[PDB]
Amino acid sequence: PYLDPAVPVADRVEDLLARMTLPEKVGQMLQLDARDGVGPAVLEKHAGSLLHTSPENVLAAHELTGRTRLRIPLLLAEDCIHGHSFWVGATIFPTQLGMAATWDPALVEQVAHATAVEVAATGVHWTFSPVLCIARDLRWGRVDETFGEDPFLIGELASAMVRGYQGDGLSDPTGILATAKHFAGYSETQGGRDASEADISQRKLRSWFLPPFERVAREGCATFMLGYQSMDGVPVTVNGWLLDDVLRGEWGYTGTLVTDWDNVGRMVWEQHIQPDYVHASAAAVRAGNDMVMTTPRFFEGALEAVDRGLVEEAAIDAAVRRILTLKFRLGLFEDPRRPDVARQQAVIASAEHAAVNLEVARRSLVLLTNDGTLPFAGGLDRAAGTPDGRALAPAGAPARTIAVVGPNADDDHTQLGDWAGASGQADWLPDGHPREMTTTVLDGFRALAPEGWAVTHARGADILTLAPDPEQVVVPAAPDDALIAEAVAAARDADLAVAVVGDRIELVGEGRSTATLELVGGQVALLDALVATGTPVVVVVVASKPLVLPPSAHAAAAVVWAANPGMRGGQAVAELVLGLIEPEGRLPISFARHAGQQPTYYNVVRGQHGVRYADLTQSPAFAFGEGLSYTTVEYADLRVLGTEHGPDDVVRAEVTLTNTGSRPVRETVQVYVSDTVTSVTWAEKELKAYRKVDLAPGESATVGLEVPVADCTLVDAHGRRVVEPGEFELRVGPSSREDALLRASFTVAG
Amino acid sequence: TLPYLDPAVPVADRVEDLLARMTLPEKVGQMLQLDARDGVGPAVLEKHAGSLLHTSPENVLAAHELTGRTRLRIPLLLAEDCIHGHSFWVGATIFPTQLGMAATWDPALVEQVAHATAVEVAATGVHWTFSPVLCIARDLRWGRVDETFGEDPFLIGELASAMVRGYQGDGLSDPTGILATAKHFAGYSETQGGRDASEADISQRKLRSWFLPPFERVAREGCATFMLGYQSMDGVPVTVNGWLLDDVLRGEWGYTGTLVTDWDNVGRMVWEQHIQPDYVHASAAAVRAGNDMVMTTPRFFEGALEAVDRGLVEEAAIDAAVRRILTLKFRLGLFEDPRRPDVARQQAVIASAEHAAVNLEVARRSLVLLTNDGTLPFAGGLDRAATPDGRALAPAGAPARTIAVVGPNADDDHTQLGDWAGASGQADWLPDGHPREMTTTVLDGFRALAPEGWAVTHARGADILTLAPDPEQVVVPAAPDDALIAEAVAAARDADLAVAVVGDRIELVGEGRSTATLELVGGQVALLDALVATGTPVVVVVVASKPLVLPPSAHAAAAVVWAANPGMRGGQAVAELVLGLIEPEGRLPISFARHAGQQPTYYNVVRGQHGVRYADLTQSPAFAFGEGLSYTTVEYADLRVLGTEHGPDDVVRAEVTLTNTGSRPVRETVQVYVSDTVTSVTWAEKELKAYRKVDLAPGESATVGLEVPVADCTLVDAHGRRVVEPGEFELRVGPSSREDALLRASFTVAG
Ligand SMILES: [Ca+2]
Ligand SMILES: [Ca+2]
Repeated sequence: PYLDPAVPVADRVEDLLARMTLPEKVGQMLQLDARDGVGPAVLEKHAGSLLHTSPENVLAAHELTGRTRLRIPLLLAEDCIHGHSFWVGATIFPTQLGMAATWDPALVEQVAHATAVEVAATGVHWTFSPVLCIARDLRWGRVDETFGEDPFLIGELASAMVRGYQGDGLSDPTGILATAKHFAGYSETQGGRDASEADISQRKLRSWFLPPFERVAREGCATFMLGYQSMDGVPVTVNGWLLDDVLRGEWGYTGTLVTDWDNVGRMVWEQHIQPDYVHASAAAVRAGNDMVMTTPRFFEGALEAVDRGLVEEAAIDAAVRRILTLKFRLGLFEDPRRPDVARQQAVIASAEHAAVNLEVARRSLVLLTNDGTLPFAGGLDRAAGTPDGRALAPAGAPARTIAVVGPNADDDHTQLGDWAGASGQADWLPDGHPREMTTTVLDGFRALAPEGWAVTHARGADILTLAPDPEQVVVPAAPDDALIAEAVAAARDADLAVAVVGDRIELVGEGRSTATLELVGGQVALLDALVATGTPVVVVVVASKPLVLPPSAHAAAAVVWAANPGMRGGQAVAELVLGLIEPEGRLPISFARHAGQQPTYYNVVRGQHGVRYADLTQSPAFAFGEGLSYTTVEYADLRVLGTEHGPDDVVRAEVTLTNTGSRPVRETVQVYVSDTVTSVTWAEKELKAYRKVDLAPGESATVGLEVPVADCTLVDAHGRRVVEPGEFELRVGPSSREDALLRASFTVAG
Repeated sequence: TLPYLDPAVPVADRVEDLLARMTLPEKVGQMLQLDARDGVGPAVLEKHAGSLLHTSPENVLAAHELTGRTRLRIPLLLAEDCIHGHSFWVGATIFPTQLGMAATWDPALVEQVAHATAVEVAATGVHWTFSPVLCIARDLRWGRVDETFGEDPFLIGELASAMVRGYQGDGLSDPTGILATAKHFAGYSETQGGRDASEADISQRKLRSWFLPPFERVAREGCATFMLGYQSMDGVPVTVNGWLLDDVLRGEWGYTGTLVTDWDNVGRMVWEQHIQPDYVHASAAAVRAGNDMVMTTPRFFEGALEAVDRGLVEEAAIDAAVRRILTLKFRLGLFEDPRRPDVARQQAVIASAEHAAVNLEVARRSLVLLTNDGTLPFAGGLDRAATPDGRALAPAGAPARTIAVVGPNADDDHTQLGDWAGASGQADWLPDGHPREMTTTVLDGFRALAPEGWAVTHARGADILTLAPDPEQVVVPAAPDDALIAEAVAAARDADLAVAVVGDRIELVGEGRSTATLELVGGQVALLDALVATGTPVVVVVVASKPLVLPPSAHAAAAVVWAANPGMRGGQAVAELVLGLIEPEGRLPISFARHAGQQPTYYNVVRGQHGVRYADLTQSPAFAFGEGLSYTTVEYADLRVLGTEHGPDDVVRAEVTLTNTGSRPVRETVQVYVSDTVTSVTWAEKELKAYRKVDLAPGESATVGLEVPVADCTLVDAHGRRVVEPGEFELRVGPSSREDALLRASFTVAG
């Protein structure tokens, strides 16, 4: 009756519990690295799930499920972080950080739905995405995986990811399981280091880290993944307050828990908080973990531990019931969702996914400075009716030369970013994705420049080499005079130098936090040399995360932030520089002037004696929310409609935008709420709403804005999130800069 | 009886007799500590103040007269910031900052410093110093790092405990003993961004783990008073943190001294932080949390009176605060002798020769030699005529040498004394600071000690900064100055040695003056680059409030000396060290970062990290806690634990053997670290628990006993209990906290 598709879900559970040995129950809780060997994992360890399953291993795995005793269908899971990361011909979208600059949840939902379509066609049921970590220390190596530094915007974009992945539910053939990842606090640890200690109190976690996670818990995220880090001395894997009080108790979450990579084992060898594997296993079960990821010795460990009474098997059964409940709900015992090669050739890298990718890439680029040089030569047009052709030479500019230079100008691996292609986590595509699927900046300019223009190229700098540890280690490359001289010569015979700079994979991700936030290698010397030629320089930053830029970049003619823009990124950069699209992106994260300047996120807590460091301003180099267009927009008449509010009312306001320049714009209006006096220290302001507004040149619009009063909360001492009565200020404008915000007062009372 | 005037009556009975005679306004008055500069008349009579600070000699003698016209004639506590010497008394002995004295690793010497300070302080009629600081330097960006004893909780406790003992003398009743204060309780030093009084993201377990230990120690050893800092912590102003100010300080520790706020803490809660709607509510909240004395919030008077009247606080809680304040005045014997100033006493003890000699010794033992390619001791070492104190003799083979003494801190009087001294700015009455002739700068030291046939030249080679009005007071870093650099270069090119004295200055230091980059500001890096390139050996002497990132030219210079604001005698000590008239003894009490983004760089990091370096930078500090060279080599060997099984009440005993394999005498600082191999909660990978100084003549070997009480091998568990957990430990012993310099031996504890 456990194969009986009419017997309801709950009965086939203790039925299949009754036919499971104990080694197979402990197995059902496992998720093993298939890159080792699907044979041992499905057979000798009776695994309930596999990850990192190469295309040859996936078909193999279904085949071993047939030779087994009860043939329980596996959950096949993969990191599909921004596209189907490790599938040779898949659409690789911008990173999560790049996507956040669109401020566009509807588009991000499209990205997630396009990714799931491609993932399910390869037989994977479950992605470890989205990432809800909040980017509060820029030294952290995994900032590229976040949606930036704001909890409201993170929850907006992560909610859109979860919707797009999971589709119409557990029966949808192109729906997959999403994962709310790194619950919680993993992004802000000592020194910006990877999985160092998170000095994070319960109130601080509640204040800045949990809101996005609570949002997607209640919207139905199928699974949650536990972070690596220890918080207040306790690894999250055994943190009962977070897993029991908060996640199960307060929020009533009913989805499945998975640990991160060998969380259980690291309690022994890396945090040194468990003496041995038998007790790590026991503690993990006690804490309420459902799925245990790549701690293979949890098999023997969880078995020896039930065998000596440390954990009673009535708990090993607590997890296996919630896991198998998920498997029955998906239909996996009657349709295990095998890879479909005909479906793969129809949908993977289809034209409709490349068009989603192109749109996200174009909207994600942020123009940060512009002295008038852009749009180049005044802006180009394509031939009328040809939305895909070369630009035509513009009136008054028949022959221009564009020199495209810098280490990232023609580097498609860096442009795709971490968790994609050859980034390192998968060993079955060490060439990466096919080069012809990625348009680099150099490619974009060669494809789009008019027939009569020239595009030249010069590497101008190297970033790094690798060396053995002067007790594997990054060695920054020297400035190289001949390499710089060749780029300076190209710039001097050019009308425009496009310098593409940033980081690359050895300076990014797990175990690869950075201290300086600076450009490594010869890049600074190259920027200095280019700018000193007097040819106008556009700096294009292709990088995982905000970097301290040298003074030569602030003296450059324009600066564009591209944040790992995916496969179509280089086309988007050229279209922006040439005026073939209007800039739309807005920063989801702030830029420090120096690593010692941190914290530089916009919602810092009221406090301080002083306003500046004695050697340095506290103003960020670029603030959350900014980004130019190719026009001007004036914000005029901010007024609240009705200034009194009760606790479950809505704050309604109006503001008036006028496009006072010559080009259309899609403007991103940002609504911040400031709680003027608080009974506990709080953020000076917090983002609560935003609106995109389309304006033709000369057009005015009066825009309605609203914020629920129930979102104007703070977290009191004791951890209750409450609306506290009194005065508030509504602040509305084109970024988080105080000198760019209009302000209107309002009141909450009882 | 009249009982409170009867010295044969027990103190607690006198306190109750006086308390019962006081009106409510007099009780509230007694909790006021007011700035004497705002008018002594209304403070003492109209408001019945218990305490005054910043009291001029005229105001001291006027305050005693006004006390004589009050009903109860309750003597005043006169308090002052006496931070490293009698900071704001024109001719007083100014010692190194706490950061400087911490490099001595010498509690007995630090006790002498505090006792000599208290002698000078008590002669001016002051009863009470807001010192020592027990803040722990966990973020190098913080502007007040110079006020701390460095980054280690054990050594902070050692040196703070020594300062309390020295200050408070042989019992309150000793005429040269003053009240000590345990300063900035607690967590004030680790705030967001290293900024001053920003938010402290410090949970209860974190406070108990790294911040409370020195305070608990000095509480149980009888520190007279505790003082709050400024920051809010996990949302709550510390001024209203009942958990800390009551449950911990009274409940868990049994402390009976007086808790005073920091400057206008109660007021700030209204007009600055807007955490309290008015002064009646701020007053009530401060009292309910456990504060006994309110510093410079004069509206606390009406506020507290109104809060009692309206039922916001009980009179009984006012009573409890007044009982602790009166207990201190009775224990000082102020009701029988109010300790008036004595000018004959001042003239005999302030800046005496004994006090100058304590100063010289602490200056000498505090200098830290960080690098030395063998250029030092210069010309192989000098001797004084066979007149210890006096000019040096030219050594054999070096009849004529020129030392070029360069750099902006080479003759800067005020920068050498550091913050909280002289004209540092907290006293608007020392505008010129302390008399120039009382400080030997580095330039002075070399002019006074160089042999007759040698020459000392001088060239300021760089400036650090100018000031400018803010866009609307703002530091503008000075440009490298080509002609100024060239004058120093020309002095070094016609010298045998360049001594480049660099670091920071007061506008880059202290309250409201955190730094982000930790680098040398101004033309200093350009000066060092040009000096090293001349080929003349360069000694870099860092006179600075706190560890700074040094340029690569410093790491290529012949030698680096860390001096940390070394006080009035510092220049003499620096000249003596370079010339070999003393042996280097100082050891770092704090770690130096290579970059601000490298932090944390303190030695006791909580283990847990995936990885061991940043992708662009090693996590190895530039200079580690406990390092420092001498002029000889010392070899460590055969660390052995004498019995490895221990119970909860045992002592871990060990031996280690040291050999002075060099040719010069050395006083070596052996450090003992304890690592708890498996913990129930993540913990520091090692912690300092003991040290020992060992004198070794050249060629001498010594086998040295070592011990750590088992009861000191604690962690703070989940639940916040500080406990010894049973299991395995490792003892690590060596000349610094660098792992590659530590012998290790295992031992175990059974519970
Ligand atoms: Ca409010
Ligand atoms: Ca242990």
